Amino acid sequence: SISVTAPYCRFEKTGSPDLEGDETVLGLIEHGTGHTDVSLVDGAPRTAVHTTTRDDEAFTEVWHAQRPVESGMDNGIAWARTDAYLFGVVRTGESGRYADATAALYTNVFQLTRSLGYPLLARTWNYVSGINTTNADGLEVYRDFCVGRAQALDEGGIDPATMPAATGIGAHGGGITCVFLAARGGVRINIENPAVLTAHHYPTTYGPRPPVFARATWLGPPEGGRLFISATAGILGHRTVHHGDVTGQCEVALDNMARVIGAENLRRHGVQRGHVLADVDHLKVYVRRREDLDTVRRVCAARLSSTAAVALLHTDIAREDLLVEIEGMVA
Ligand SMILES: O=C(O)CCc1cccc(C(=O)O)c1
Repeated sequence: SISVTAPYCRFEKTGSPDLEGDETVLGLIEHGTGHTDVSLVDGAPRTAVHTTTRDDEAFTEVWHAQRPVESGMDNGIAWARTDAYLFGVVRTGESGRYADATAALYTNVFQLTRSLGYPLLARTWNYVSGINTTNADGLEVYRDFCVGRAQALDEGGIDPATMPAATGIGAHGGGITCVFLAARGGVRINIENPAVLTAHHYPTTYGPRPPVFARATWLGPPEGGRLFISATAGILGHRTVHHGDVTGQCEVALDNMARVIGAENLRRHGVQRGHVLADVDHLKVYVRRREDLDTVRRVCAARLSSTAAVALLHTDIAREDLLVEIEGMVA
């Protein structure tokens, strides 16, 4: 009856003119060599995150759905909504300590989704400055971030199984930035990977509080819906594999992505049609070492579609021994 479009992505050149005047823009994330505050630009939430080290790798990640009906800012979160979907962005400053601030940020996200009427989270991203550095309290920043996220779920009475696809990736400055998509209602199916341990079941080696996220999320009606794939690493079970071997890690990351979106895994989660890697688009490929970026580019180019939008970003991964990760979606 009512015309509805589920969220989708475009990659654009930062600083390039809006040639087409596309009313469907929800919000914008500028990947590059610095950061900014979060604000609304003509109704569209925007911020810049410091996710690479060369300006010639900068680009804008633009989320779309249909003409937004309302935008605002609450508790540091800039948001835009259509009647069916919500996009938000929020950040907390560079600091010696992050758990308490992260718990507050996620509390504010959960509260906004409840208050506005978009309770089904569909996708989250966390751009974590100094993700492998040690904080002022002597704890790795990623672990400090995980404590805060986990605390917010308890503060909100949130079932960890409801957390959707995610990314937890480094930045080179700018504290912690969280981006999210949420839905008014409808279909939101969180998907696991049969050879990868569920994140919030990770053993305490990775603690003191485990990560929490799904390996992919299906959002929306069977026709028109989207498959959002988490940032995906070279892990089997919970374990990092191919230590020191970025090619092997990249191959396993791509294998994990293919497994998550494959026909039989999707069927087992109630999703009716399967996919292959050539179907994935709007991929971001995070690479720890500058000297590995071309190596990784070539591995990916041998498996991804030649028409897929692919952006490589030079930045750290949630574990020091992870060298590469890939996220993307099927529209
Ligand atoms: O555990 C992993 O599989 C690799 C790291 C990873 C991937 C996706 C999301 C996160 C997060 O903490 O939000 C972390």
